[PDB]
Order: sequence, then C-alpha cells, then structure tokens
Amino acid sequence: AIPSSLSINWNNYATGAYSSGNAASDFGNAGGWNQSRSYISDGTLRVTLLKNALSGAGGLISNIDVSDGTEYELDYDVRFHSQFDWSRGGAVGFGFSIGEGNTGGDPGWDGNGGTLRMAWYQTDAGRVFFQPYIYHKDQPGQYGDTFGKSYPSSGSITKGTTYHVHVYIKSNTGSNRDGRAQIIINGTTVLDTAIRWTTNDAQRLIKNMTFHTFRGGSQTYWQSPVDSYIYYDNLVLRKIR
Ligand SMILES: O=C(O)[C@H]1O[C@@H](O[C@H]2[C@H](O)[C@H](O)[C@H](O[C@H]3[C@H](O)[C@H](O)[C@H](O)O[C@@H]3C(=O)O)O[C@@H]2C(=O)O)[C@@H](O)[C@@H](O)[C@@H]1O
Ligand SMILES: [Ca+2]
Repeated sequence: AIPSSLSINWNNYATGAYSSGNAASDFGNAGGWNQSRSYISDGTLRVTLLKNALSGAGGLISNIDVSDGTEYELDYDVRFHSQFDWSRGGAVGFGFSIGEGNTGGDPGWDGNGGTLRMAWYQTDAGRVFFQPYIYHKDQPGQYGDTFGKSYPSSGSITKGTTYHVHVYIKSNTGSNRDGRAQIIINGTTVLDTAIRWTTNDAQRLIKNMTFHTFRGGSQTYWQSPVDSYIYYDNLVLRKIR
C-alpha cells in the first residue's frame, strides 16, 4: 500500500512493543522506522527520544509513501509526557513532503521540493510553543521557515496536554504563489498562507507523509540527559484532490 487515506488509533493493540512490521501494517509502508523507539502505551503511539542523542540517532524518522496528489489533509493528536523535559526543542507530529521533500540544511531554493512539518521551541526566557517548520522555494534561511508563527501566540504549551493538529497542504503551479500551508491547533489557526513550494512542475506533487520525531537542532544544547516520550493518537490522513 501506497495509500491515499489512513485511520489509525492503535486501539487494536496490547500495551507493549510496536513493530516496524506493525508500522507497515497500519501504514501500508514505513520507510526508516525504528521499533526500538516505538511502543504502544494505553492505546497511543509512544515514540521515544533517547538521552544524550539528537535527530535520527535518538528519535524516529519514517516517511510513509502515499498516493501522489495536489491537496492533502491530515489530523492527529499529540501529548508530551507529564514529566517531559522540553530542552531547546525538536520536530514533532505528522507532516507532508513535496517533490524532493527538502529537509536537513537543504533549502528548496532549486524549486524541486519542500516539506510542511511542525516543531516545538523554547525561547531563552522559557516560553515553549509549537511552530511551523517549512521548506519551500522562497524560504529565507538554510533551515526551516517558521513564518514567525507560534502556538499559543502567548504563553506556553503544557506537559501532558493533548493537542489536536490539523495539517493541510496544496501543491502550487508553475512559478505562482498559489499553494497552501495550513496548520490548526486545537481549533486555532497557527498558519494559513499562500506559498510557492516548487517551481519545477515535475516535483510539484505531494509524495509522502513525514513522521519525524526527534530533538534538535544540531548544537549540543538541544539534547536531554533522560529518555523522553511523546504520545500520538487518532491519525486521519486523507487525499483531497
Ligand atoms: O538555538 C537555536 O535556536 C539555534 O537553532 C539553529 O537552527 C536550527 C533550526 O532551528 C532547526 O532546529 C534545524 O533542525 C534541523 C537539525 O539541524 C538537523 O538538521 C535535523 O537533521 O534537521 C532539522 C531540520 O530538518 O531542519 O537545524 C538548525 C540548526 O542550526 O541546527 C540555529 O539557528 C542556531 O544558530 C540557533 O541559535
Ligand atoms: Ca487510541
């Protein structure tokens, strides 16, 4: 399966290990999955973020290939551990890839793709929030563009609190800015902006659904000395057009 729609809630599972074959079962395919980092706590998907490590070394980075399209949406629930250590931040939740799915320090300035993902950050003063993490044709930096948005707008997200993310993406056409990146958290729009993902109409299309959970960042201070847990539930992916 290279699906076009998925409805996972993990209720059919015993509290215990979650397999990469379990992953491919519920997902149709699961690229770089690491079952040492998955587990099924009380009917929720628990990814683990291990101590003293960053990025893929410490987290889970799978790309679920999905039926190509031009408009896609997904909804998911996510809950940081009640005793979680925020630290500086990292990537969280389900996102979309377009064309070459530009990540890393690889900006989509060539016009050949990008991503639409979310992160959490904590400022020097300690405000903690959700933020957009985008890669597109016109992203200002080497790294992901946040459009200076944050959820909440003021104050902080809080540990153990279930947030419902709605993600929505629409391929643009040619060199026009007729694309879309939309992110709604608990009913509030964080981001709803026209965007120019790509300028090469061959990488124009949405190709797969990212599942990228990790700390960092790449500097040493994004890390954390304990192992850490993030819980997911009730994912509904759906191809639109
Ligand atoms: O303290 C900071 O805010 C610090 O962040 C640095 O930029 C980060 C950027 O925030 C982002 O976190 C990003 O995350 C990467 C990570 O590098 C790694 O590449 C992972 O493979 O991919 C993530 C992603 O796909 O982009 O990486 C940037 C990085 O610097 O690590 C800088 O802005 C730093 O100066 C700033 O003070
Ligand atoms: Ca569930």
